Amino acid sequence: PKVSVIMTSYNKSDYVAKSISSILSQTFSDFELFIMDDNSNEETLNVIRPFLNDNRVRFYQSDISGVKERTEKTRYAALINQAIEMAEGEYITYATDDNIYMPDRLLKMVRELDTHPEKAVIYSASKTYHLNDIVKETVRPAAQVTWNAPCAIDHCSVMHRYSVLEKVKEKFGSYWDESPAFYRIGDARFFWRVNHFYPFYPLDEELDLNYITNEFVRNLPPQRNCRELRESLKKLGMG
Ligand SMILES: Cc1cn([C@H]2C[C@H](O)[C@@H](COP(=O)(O)OP(=O)(O)O)O2)c(=O)[nH]c1=O
Ligand SMILES: [Mg+2]
Ligand SMILES: [Mg+2]
Repeated sequence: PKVSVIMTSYNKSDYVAKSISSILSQTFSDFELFIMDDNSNEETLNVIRPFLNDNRVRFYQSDISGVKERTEKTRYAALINQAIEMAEGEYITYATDDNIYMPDRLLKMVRELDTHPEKAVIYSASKTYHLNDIVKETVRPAAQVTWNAPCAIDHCSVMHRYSVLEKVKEKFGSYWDESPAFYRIGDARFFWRVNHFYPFYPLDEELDLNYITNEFVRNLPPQRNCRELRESLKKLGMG
């Protein structure tokens, strides 16, 4: 397939079907969908079950269990890295179990990369709907080419060439960073690595949406943050 879509899943039984269905109904159909479930509860697994009948879906479930294992690494990064190693697509893209793809997301993003060989990473605008019906509507625009993506661009808003992964792994030893010090902002850290080599090209359309209204947290290491990443890129001076 042209595109590999990598989705991570963990215990969002009330949202995951909408997410998966939004991917499977894309107008561009030439993709494989990795559903990397991190050993979710019964309810979640049962909502995911019927989707496994679509031949484009590649389902993998970890054996992760307990607070030690859940905090040993940034789980979704470990899962993404695993998917990346099995991927066949020329273009890579990400999804989560509570994010919805708009129907023409893949078509448009594929077309942008097919049409501009000079662009290696692209990003779209993203929208969030607040519920309480709708009360608030937020949009994260994509108006400029950026060498400083961390914390300005989300997980589910990007698509890139497989070749980018090559570069990143050559310099850093892995694709995404599994260190649990980057648990809250794993996508930002991956973007930080990419931004050592590639800028992010905008596609000014809203192509993904989010709907919104402890022993785990207490067992992570101290969490590094955005400023730290952004400041480090600002240095460097790639743009
Ligand atoms: C906590 C956890 C999350 N995940 C996945 C679920 C999500 O797809 C992804 C991001 O988690 P999520 O909790 O949705 O992050 P955010 O706070 O930004 O909404 O990580 C795992 O795969 N394993 C885990 O142990
Ligand atoms: Mg979320
Ligand atoms: Mg986030």
